[PDB]
Formats: sequence, structure tokens, C-alpha cells
Amino acid sequence: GRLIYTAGGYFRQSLSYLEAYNPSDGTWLRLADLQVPRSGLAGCVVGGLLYAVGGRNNSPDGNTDSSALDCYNPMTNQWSPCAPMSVPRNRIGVGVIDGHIYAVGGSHGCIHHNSVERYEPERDEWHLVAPMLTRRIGVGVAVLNRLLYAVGGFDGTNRLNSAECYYPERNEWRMITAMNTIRSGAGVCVLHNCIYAAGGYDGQDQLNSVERYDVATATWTFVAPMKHRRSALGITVHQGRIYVLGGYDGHTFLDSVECYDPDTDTWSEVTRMTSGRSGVGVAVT
Ligand SMILES: C[C@@H]1CN(c2ccc(C(=O)N3COc4c(cccc4-c4cc(N5[C@@H]6CC[C@H]5COC6)c(C(=O)O)cc4F)C3)c(Cl)c2)[C@H](C)CN1C
Repeated sequence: GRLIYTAGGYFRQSLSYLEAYNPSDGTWLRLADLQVPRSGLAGCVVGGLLYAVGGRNNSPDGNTDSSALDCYNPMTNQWSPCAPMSVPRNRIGVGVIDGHIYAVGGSHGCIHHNSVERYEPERDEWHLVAPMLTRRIGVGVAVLNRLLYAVGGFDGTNRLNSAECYYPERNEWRMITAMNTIRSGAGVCVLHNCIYAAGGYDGQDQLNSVERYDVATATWTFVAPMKHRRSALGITVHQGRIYVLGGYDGHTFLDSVECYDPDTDTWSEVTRMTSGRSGVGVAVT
């Protein structure tokens, strides 16, 4: 069995919560808090270990963007610091290829990174790789066919419908077909050989629309929209279905968790998070 882990987030200030949802029995485990509160981080798993990457601690005492990489072992219920990234990356995107973590874009104050760096858990080291063609914060990241895709975001001036992909063997990026919609702060994941981009902000409205990229045709197609429009949502895939967790809709910090079934092309509300929040990091293990 695997659980859906949600780390950090925001509600009034950046949060330290680490909770794990079991889709079989509907329960939430309350696990060890993060050592430093953070929102705008990303989560991922390598070798059964959960990683919390980047983010920002927005507290009553100030705002500090994070270059941290922290590792949580479900077997020990303990967080351990790892080697930090070259720069702080708030509103970061992350993807894993061959057990290596890619930290994509994100911001440090007013700096909107196009830089990308890769972590090796086997050496506890980060190294920069080729930078993206576009600066991207609030970026979605997907791994498909051993390529790393960076989708949407905000480049420091405009919110983006563009997307690009990274070729690890060549160490280079190329632009791909742009989405139908501009999405800054969307949830992006891969399911059944397709990239999904759900929600996000188009510059005027919080979105409930969801679109899917088909590699062979290089096209983005709309699929069933979510019940609740949201940005800064957590997203993951568990047992052939997509789960979206929380987020912000322009008025409320959502506790809604929706689940997308690709066989029926329908979204269903399956649980609530223990408290409404946005900007979480999510992963499954
Ligand atoms: C003081 C509070 C502070 N709030 C918030 C404070 C914190 C958060 C939060 O979790 N973060 C900060 O953002 C993000 C986080 C994670 C990923 C993406 C974003 C993000 C949100 C954006 N924004 C778009 C879509 C969401 C956000 C606002 O709406 C336009 C935008 C944009 O602009 O393109 C770009 C983004 F990369 C972490 C949020 Cl979501 C709200 C609210 C604004 C209410 N306020 C009263």
C-alpha cells in the first residue's frame, strides 16, 4: 500500500504540517512536522524517501525563500537536512528521473529563475544542468519518456501557457506545443503516458479547467474540469487516478481533495484535508 503525503503549505502563514492520506480507508496520519515551515515547496520520492524542496517561510516576522532540501523517512518518522540547492527557489517545480531530483525554476525575492539543478541522493550533491529557455515560477513539472517537461508558470512579467522539455542525454531544452490556457500555479502530473495540467491562474481567473498533452500528436486537449477552481494546488497520481489537494480559489484556502478517473473522465470529491491550505508539496510512497 502507498499513501499520499502532503507537506507544508500556507494558511495565514507558511505551515509545517506533514500528513499522509490513505485512499483505501479515508484516514489522515499526522506525521513529524517539517523543521522549518514552508509554502511553495515541491515534494517527490526517491527510494521510498520523501523530499521537501525549496519554498518560502512567510511568517509574521518576515519572508525567507528556501534553498533547502529535507528528507523524510516514513520508516523512522524523522526529517533530516540534505545538501541545499545553489539558490533559494520558491514556487518551484520538481521532477525525478532515474532516482535524481530536478529542481526547476522558482523565485528568490524578485529573481525568477530559468536555472535548473539536479540532486543525486547517492552522493548528497546538487549540480546545475542547462537552464530553461524561459524563467518560470509557479511552474508545473512532468517526467515522461525520460524527458523533463516544465509547463506554464510566470516569467517575472507574464503568466505563461508555454511549455518546454529537457533532454538529459543532450543536456538541452526545446519549446513544445503551448497549452490552450495560460496557467500560473497549476498542478501538473503524468498519468497513462499523458501530461495533465489542472487549475492555475490565467492572469484574471482561478481555473477549474484541466488539459492533457498527448505526446504522439503534440496536442493539448481539455478533459473534464474540476468541481472547484484552484491555484497553488497539490497534485499527485495514486493507483491510476489523479488527486488534487487544496489550493486557493481567490476567496478560500481549500480543504477539498478531488480525484480524477481517466476511464470515466470524471472528478469526484473524496475527502477533505484536515485544514484548508494552499502551496503544499505532495508525493506518494
Ligand atoms: C495575504 C493572503 C495571501 N494569499 C496567498 C498566500 C500564499 C499562497 C501560496 O500558497 N503560495 C504563494 O503562491 C504560490 C504558491 C505555490 C505555487 C504557486 C503560487 C503562485 C500563486 C499565484 N497567485 C495567483 C493564483 C494564486 C495566487 C494568488 O492568486 C493569483 C501566482 C500568480 O499570481 O500568477 C503565481 C504563483 F506561482 C505558494 C497563496 Cl496561493 C495565496 C492570498 C493571495 C490571499 N491573501 C489575502
